[PDB]
Amino acid sequence: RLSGYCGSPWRVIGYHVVVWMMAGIPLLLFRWKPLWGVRLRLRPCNLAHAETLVIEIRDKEDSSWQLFTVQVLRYYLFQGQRYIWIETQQAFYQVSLLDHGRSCDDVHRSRHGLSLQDQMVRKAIYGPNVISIPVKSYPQLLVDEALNPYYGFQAFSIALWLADHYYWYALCIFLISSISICLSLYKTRKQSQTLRDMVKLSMRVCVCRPGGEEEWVDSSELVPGDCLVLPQEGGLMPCDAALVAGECMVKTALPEGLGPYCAETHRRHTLFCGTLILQARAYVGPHVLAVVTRTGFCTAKGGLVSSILHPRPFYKHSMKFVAALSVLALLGTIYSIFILYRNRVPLNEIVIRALDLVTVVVPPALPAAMTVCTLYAQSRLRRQGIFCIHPLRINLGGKLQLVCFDKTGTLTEDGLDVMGVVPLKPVGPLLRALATCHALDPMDLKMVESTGWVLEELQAMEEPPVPVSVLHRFPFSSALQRMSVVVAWPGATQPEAYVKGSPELVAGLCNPETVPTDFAQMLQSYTAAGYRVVALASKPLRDTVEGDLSLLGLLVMRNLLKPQTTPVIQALRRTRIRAVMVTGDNLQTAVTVARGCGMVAPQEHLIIVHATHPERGQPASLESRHLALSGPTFGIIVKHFPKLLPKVLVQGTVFARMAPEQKTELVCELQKLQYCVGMCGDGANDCGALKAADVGISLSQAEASVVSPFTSSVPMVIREGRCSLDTSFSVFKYMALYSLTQFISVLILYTINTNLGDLQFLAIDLVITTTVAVLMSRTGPALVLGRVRPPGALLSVPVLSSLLLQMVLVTGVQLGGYFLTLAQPWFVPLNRTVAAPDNLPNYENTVVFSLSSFQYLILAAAVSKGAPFRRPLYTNVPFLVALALLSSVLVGLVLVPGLLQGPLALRNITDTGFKLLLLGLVTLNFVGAFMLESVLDQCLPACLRRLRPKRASKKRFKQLERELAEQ
Repeated sequence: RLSGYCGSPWRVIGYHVVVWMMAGIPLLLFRWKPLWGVRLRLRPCNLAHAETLVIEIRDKEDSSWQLFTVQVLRYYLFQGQRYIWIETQQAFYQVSLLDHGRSCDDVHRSRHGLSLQDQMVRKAIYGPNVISIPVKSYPQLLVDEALNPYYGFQAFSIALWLADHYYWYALCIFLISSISICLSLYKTRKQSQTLRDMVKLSMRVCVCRPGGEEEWVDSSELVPGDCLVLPQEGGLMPCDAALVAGECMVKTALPEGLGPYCAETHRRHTLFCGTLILQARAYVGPHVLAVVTRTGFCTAKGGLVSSILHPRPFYKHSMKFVAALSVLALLGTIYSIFILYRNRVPLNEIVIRALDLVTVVVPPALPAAMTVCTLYAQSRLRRQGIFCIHPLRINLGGKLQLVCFDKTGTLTEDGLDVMGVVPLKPVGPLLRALATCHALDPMDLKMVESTGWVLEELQAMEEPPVPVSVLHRFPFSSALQRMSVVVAWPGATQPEAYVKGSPELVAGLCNPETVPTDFAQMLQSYTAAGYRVVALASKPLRDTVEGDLSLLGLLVMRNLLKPQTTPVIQALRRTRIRAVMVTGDNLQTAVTVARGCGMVAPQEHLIIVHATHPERGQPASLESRHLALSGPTFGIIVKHFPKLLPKVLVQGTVFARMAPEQKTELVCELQKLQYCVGMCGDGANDCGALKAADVGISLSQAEASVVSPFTSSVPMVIREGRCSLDTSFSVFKYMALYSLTQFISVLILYTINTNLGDLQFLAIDLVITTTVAVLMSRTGPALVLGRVRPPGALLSVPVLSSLLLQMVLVTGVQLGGYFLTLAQPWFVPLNRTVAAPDNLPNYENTVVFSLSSFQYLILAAAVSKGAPFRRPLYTNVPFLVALALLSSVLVGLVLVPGLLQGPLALRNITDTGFKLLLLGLVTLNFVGAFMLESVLDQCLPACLRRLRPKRASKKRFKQLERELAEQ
């Protein structure tokens, strides 16, 4: 929005590096909120005219960044946007230093290429044509990424782990983390490699020089004020240019001249990059003449890359949870120190054990949290899915309330047939027009095949009865969907032209030629039920061809009924999710389907604005009260913003008759209200929609093709869509639960003199890793389409209450077990001077270890979700077998001592509490916990806060509540 620029240069050199090195450690914590850092010695507060370093200060825009200034008059880079500094106005200007306004074209016509101006300044200006395309080596990127807080924590954790006499134990997991970082490096390198797909290859083109000399130079160099040359060999035009002479067929010249440039109706002369050239007409020689407009980086080709690179997108809850853990550790450190001092151990080598315990208090359940969702991508590959190269935003897209659909080139499926004769009442002109209506979409091919015509993939057969031969054709673009073709009719009798397009588009140009009286009501009655119509016109001879045209009739066709999407829509409707579609075929072809599918029970009406004049109103036109949004309607009422634009999109049902150019704007507007709206389309008219959409769906996109952010391989969409989000939420809950449990157990089980089996620490790592906790990452199709929607937030009243009860119960049972030693033989252990590493498991260490392990197993068995949330635990045979084996081996330790007692050297246990008391207490605890979980997870949140769930900042619920006042 708005901000300020300030800075200052260095005063001298010789001790700045020394100061930085000495004060390096505090600077690590200053990475966040650099505002405090600008007040240090780094800013001597010199004059603003000479700074050599641009620092952005937040005034109206948040999310401050860091900028760098370099000297090749001064310039600096900011998010890929080049800025030029001038000493005449004391300000920074964009790439258009003097091209901000629309100057006259007389100067552009009178130019004669380069002049005697110094090339040094012409290079100091914004410079050559290149793109960001950053490349880094493996060691460089490795060292750069080593400073991230996430990676730094792992290094500290492993370093402190090594101090606790664990070399073969922690080294393996450290190597696993390192190879995971290597996989992340590959992840971030593959995207960089893909970025290099849009860059063209270097080629030599002619460059004009003043007076009478011409030279050839590579495209790597170019400066403003030169006549560019585009040879036929060149496929990609190096930079944006506007034709000045000749003609092009991607454009015409301007030999007549014009006054002030408007760039509104004279767009036929400007040519943009990123589009191939088919044919060009050259007046002089085989080359062309043009200008050099906005060029190089920051252009369209580079502009799209910059827009998708720098500003590309709920971590506040995670940060708050991390801070909570940190404060808990800080407040428990004093207690741990007091307990250690209670044992009278003032040795220096042992006090650091308290700090080691503080460091290890936090479990490693933070680097390893996405292992579960990786296997889901494998399952999608196994059966089906739209997995991308690097799927990492499943949780982000877990929330959604609107699902889009496409019909222009997605529905219906392939297949079409003719119905009957035209309603004009076989006809010469009709057959002649139809014969040339081909793109050799497959729809035209099917039509020509059905009508009985054979044509070359220009030449055509059956000449004697109907001589037809194609001569020239125009390309089909996204906006203004139409196809005009010029054929070689002059042979028969005279030149003729034909064009096919939507009736609405052609209705705007046939007014002065001929307007049939029965064109509106008849068309409405005919197309009111499914049928789609296109308008055909002829001209007996891109603006030149659209001068005069005559309509030849209508066209009735039917694609298919596709009796497979309706069940999908009905199932989606049962989840309180509204379904919408976007297309540009016809409003009457989209309203008809809306009345025979599960999104609205009653008949929905539509509203049409009067015209583009400033006297627009809001009339009431007929076909629970949801309105239908038409193209021109919003295209015209895009004006005054405080007219409650956000408050009408929700009430709308269909957004159609909308040119694909505004797909990105529509997606941004929908997403601006914290509403994640997906996309479901194909073709070249949904590139921007998918690029600017967090989640996208495609059907016609196959493998080995990178066009959409999500690449596919209509009915198998919702089944794999909602299930994926539900499973992601379930696994995230499965982690956070039992992660809090691991934290509290590690913090609590340290009973002053219990080492928890230092040599047996692997007994838990090989109970959690690969067997049997991280397992059960299976697909979770409940086979039901109910209204189940678990929360996607780590904090929530039901989960929090369940966790509080869980810690209360575990603390109580642990205290009871600890106090149970009173009614048992004392058996006082050895005296002090060991305090831990003596490894003296006699009657408490192994007992507590086994009890804790069994408690983890019981919680995992009971905490599992039910049938409606996930599949039953008895359906996955491997997981059930693993759980049974683990339970059997655990029970065998306390069942009877055999040969296993040799290596581990388990001590004897009194028969009084060997088979009765422990079994009774553990089974009672298990049944109590199961009953508590069943009671709590049944209907707690509903009966608690169904009506007023403390509405504070819930935006979606805010709109939901506001909708009531609009009824």
